[PDB]
Amino acid sequence: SILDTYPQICSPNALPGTPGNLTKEQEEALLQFRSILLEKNYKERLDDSTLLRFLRARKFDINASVEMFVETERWREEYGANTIIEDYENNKEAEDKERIKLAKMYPQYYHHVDKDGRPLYFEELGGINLKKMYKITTEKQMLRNLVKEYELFATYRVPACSRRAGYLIETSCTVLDLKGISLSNAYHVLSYIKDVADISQNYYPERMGKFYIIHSPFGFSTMFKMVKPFLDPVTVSKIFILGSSYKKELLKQIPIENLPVKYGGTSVLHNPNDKFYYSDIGPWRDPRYIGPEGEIPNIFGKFTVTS
Repeated sequence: SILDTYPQICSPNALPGTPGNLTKEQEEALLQFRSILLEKNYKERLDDSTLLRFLRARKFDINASVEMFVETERWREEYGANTIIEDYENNKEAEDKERIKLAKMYPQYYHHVDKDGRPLYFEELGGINLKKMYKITTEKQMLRNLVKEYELFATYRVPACSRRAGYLIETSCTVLDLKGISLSNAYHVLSYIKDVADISQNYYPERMGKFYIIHSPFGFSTMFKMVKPFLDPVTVSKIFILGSSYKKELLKQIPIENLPVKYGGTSVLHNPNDKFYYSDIGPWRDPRYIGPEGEIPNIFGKFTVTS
């Protein structure tokens, strides 16, 4: 299997409960957890990385972890997550056309990695015109896009970044740029944010590495109080709302050469005419780190910037 072509143990200096950094009791819980799922006849996604993510999300309470894993398998099957990349590929032409329309208005792109080797993810909400967005896309479509990325993240980005880091990478480093948004719109999209939180927390536990929110307007703390209610304790702890010193905070976690110039870094596209919202640069593009899983599909079609 592909799991054999990249590190399956995290850095020895990663958080507790991660692959290769278990206590005796955690190691035993894992074996018992996998034993129960095997007995229930599950076959897929029973690797240490996956199972430990569920165990951590439930504090190694085995039965509560089994319930969570069982529900996730059902959901993946009913929602179509198990074939989402395949389905996308079978209709690439059309999906890419739709994707390119929203790219400039709602930038979502990966750009290298943080200091621990985690994929560096950026999203800018400032140029979003809700009226125009509802006219060209739907919330369900965007949720689909989210689920597809979780799958792309696991099959392409993780193996590549892990081979480059020399150890298992299970999470990402996300930067949410809120410069230019209206709190008004923020409140208007609460239900969508709630849907994102539910998919993430229920079916993709422990995928959050670092989550920074920069350029948030005054009074964002108020609106965020509306969001915390449906976020789990661990999720909140991974979210950091930065102030005017955000650049110094980002530079502690991200190599300056990987950080875009406008965020305090020195990273520039090889062609200062390409747009960051059409880019997908990272280890998953380096032939030296791409394995039997093959290279990740190009989300922005012919426009996809791979440098």
